[PDB]
Amino acid sequence: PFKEVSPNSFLLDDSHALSQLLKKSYRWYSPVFSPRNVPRFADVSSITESPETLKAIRDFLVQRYRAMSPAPTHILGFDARGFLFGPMIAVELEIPFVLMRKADKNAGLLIRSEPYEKEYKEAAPEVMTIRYGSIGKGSRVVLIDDVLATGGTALSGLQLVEASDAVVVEMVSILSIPFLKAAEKIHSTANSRYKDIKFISLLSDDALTEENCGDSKNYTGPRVLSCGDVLAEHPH
Amino acid sequence: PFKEVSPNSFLLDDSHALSQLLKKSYRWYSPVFSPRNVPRFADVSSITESPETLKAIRDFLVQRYRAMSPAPTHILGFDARGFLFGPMIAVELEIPFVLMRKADKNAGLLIRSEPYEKEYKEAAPEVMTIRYGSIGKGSRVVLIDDVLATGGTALSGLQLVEASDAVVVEMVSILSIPFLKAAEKIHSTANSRYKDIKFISLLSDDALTEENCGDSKNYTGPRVLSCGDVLAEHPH
Ligand SMILES: Nc1ncnc2[nH]cnc12
Ligand SMILES: Nc1ncnc2[nH]cnc12
Ligand SMILES: [Mg+2]
Ligand SMILES: [Mg+2]
Repeated sequence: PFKEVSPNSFLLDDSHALSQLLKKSYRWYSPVFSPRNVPRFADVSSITESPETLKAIRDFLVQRYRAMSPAPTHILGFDARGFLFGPMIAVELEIPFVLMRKADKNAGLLIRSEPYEKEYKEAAPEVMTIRYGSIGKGSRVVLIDDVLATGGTALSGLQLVEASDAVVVEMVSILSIPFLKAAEKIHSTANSRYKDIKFISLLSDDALTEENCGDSKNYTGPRVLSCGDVLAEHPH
Repeated sequence: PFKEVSPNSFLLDDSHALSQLLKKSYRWYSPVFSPRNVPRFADVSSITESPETLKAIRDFLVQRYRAMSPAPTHILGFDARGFLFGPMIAVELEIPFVLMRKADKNAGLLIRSEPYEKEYKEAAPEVMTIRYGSIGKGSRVVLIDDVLATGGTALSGLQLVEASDAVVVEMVSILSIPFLKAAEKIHSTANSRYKDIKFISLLSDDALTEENCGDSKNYTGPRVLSCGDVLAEHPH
């Protein structure tokens, strides 16, 4: 079951088989071995490449929503890591999977989000969109992405669902980074207007240790190799 | 069943329930209503938002690979639309789902593709990657994306799989644009080196008509609206 770690922010109890499997499967990488400048970049591939882990996530969330009342009407996944988990859940629940993407990636008449201004050195906010009418009045939307870090896109999701005259069921993530206080900030911003938004995570990055480090030890070459270079390494 | 429309390029017979469902569900948009400058941009959302269609695709491809011999060992999906279909198939087949993304989106030691030089006015080629070792020697990889248009990323997929000392089972797409001759070009380029690569599609864009047009008729406003603008349209 989900335990309330802070107001309206829940974490799957670590005794659960899914929590255990995630802790076992996850691999994180330091800057020199990752695409982002964060201490530990939790690779979604370590999850999607693990058949047992992917199935465990699918089974758990599907059961969750089938048991939920009133049931969700839509799953809204974030480009692109949310696309990895949303469709496999939506296909079972037999509900639409909507895509939240930047305007230059989405088709049709779109609705764009209104991110807050950045905070000195703090990365630039992304304007995200959904096609106008993809979610209608009365819709109960489940928001999904792999990692809840700063929560910028999570906020875009909330804005888009509200503007659509719909309600957010909950913001779900495979992994949360509690240190970044995304849930805390979203729950207090603009006079606690999103105080009632529920956040659920399957694993906290605090559960990840050095055993989860995917960095190549004692490696001194480049991070990226060309196919030609790799081809030369074996008889072909 | 799949019919050979040209050498090593197969199209699902249009009598099939899946082909029919795709023709019914698909929605395309003209430039003023899309993010790309192509006559008819086939929106992947028209597929993912259709529960019955998404399930039909999942069921069909899963059955295909379970019946296949030797069976595929990996599913490699293209960022980001391939991420929408790959995981739901891989979870059933209980095999890894690998991600092909640009270097600045992927983690770990990566292998990058070597795209051909562009052709006057013809859009710039994308260097794509996969984590080194995500696919090993002996792996039989199924490549997936939603639309097979120019085939630039398809070629990146082939290069990455070959460099990994693995073999491509087939390049699968929900929709193909035969006019762009991606399969034909890939099958002849570099002295027919990829002649044996199989391409399969579930629907040809030739099946899409004006009835599939998602453009707002007699509309004169902007393509993108802000949440604030949409909020003003209803009581809140
Ligand atoms: N995968 C990830 N791990 C840690 N912080 C992140 N911020 C954004 N993506 C992240
Ligand atoms: N969705 C799409 N439809 C038509 N041509 C495309 N080229 C790239 N994506 C396309
Ligand atoms: Mg995001
Ligand atoms: Mg592509």
